Amino acid sequence: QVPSPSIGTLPPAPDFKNDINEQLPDKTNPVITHFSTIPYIMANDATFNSHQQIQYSPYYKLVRIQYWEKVTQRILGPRDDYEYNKTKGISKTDQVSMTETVSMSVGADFGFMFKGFSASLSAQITKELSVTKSTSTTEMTEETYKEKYTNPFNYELARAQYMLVNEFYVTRMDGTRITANWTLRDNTQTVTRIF
Amino acid sequence: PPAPDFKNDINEQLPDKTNPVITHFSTIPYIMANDATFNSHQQIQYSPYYKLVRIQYWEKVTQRILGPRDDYEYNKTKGISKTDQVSMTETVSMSVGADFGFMFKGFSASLSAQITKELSVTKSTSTTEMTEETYKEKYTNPFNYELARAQYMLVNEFYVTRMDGTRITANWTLRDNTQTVTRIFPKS
Repeated sequence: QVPSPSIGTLPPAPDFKNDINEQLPDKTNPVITHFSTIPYIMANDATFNSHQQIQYSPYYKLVRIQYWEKVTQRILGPRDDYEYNKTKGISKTDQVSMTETVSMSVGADFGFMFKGFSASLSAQITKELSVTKSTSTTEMTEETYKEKYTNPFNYELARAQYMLVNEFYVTRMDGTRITANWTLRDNTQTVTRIF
Repeated sequence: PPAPDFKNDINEQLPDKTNPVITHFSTIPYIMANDATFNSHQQIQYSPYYKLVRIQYWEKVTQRILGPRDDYEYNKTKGISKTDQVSMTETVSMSVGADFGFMFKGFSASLSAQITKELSVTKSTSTTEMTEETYKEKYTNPFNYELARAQYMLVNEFYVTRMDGTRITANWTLRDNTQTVTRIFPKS
């Protein structure tokens, strides 16, 4: 039988458990949250030609994984500040792969850009993945930047921030990966934990 | 292999990426290789060492035909993504320093001399890991005639391999933005 990805529920970001010193997990367990079936004419397959797609993979699966990445964690002394690295967006290789395999890319607004034949299925695919159609005219980059936090209180405070990470990948009808996982770090979706 | 060029046609579209070639590899012991589908016994019996493999390929940074004296701005990428930095540390205990040398973490520091020698890479002296950055770069046609210009970047990719050749990682892409070749279409 044609396989079906197991859909999961993304749990809430890790939190503090009555401890100031508890190290919080760096990543949380990846959970398949969505997928969407696409015709073979949209999936340029590096090891499959037109003919064998038609008889062996007339459809492909576009899968969405989600998990929480720990952006940073730190204890701060009364009223102390500090800086940390924070990464947003999707890598350059990952955007070239997505555009070359399924004719898609991520725009500067975290939406999706649909190119070629892929444009006919935009409404289906944005719905089934629960992502939105981009209105941007430039592609998202990956950017690692510095972010400062100042402890506002006059007591010691642990603080950890988590970001929502997406991973996307395409798959033959029988389930064989034809790609690596394309990573998109959504910095508009962070959870902050203090104790 | 040589970077693509114009020969005698101004309008030629040049390749987006050359075909990747394997240029180096270094042998590493099973113990610094986190293999997700092998236990310690299977590694020792079936892949007592792994191959860290270095690949190279030219990537067209940009191509453009400019009218007389025309300028333009284009994208350009340096470095290595956070995911790729994170995978390399989880698999082989290494990452890329800010000076494009390799940082050896954990057991890997034992063999830094062997790996950098075998891979033809350098050991980083940096205290900071390389990131990935996309920035704009400007170019202006110096001539009062039409000019086609293409710039190529030499990209490095690294991946790990069981003794028998089985791929156990994605490709880790490193773009050193100072290793470039710049071709112009009327050369003289």
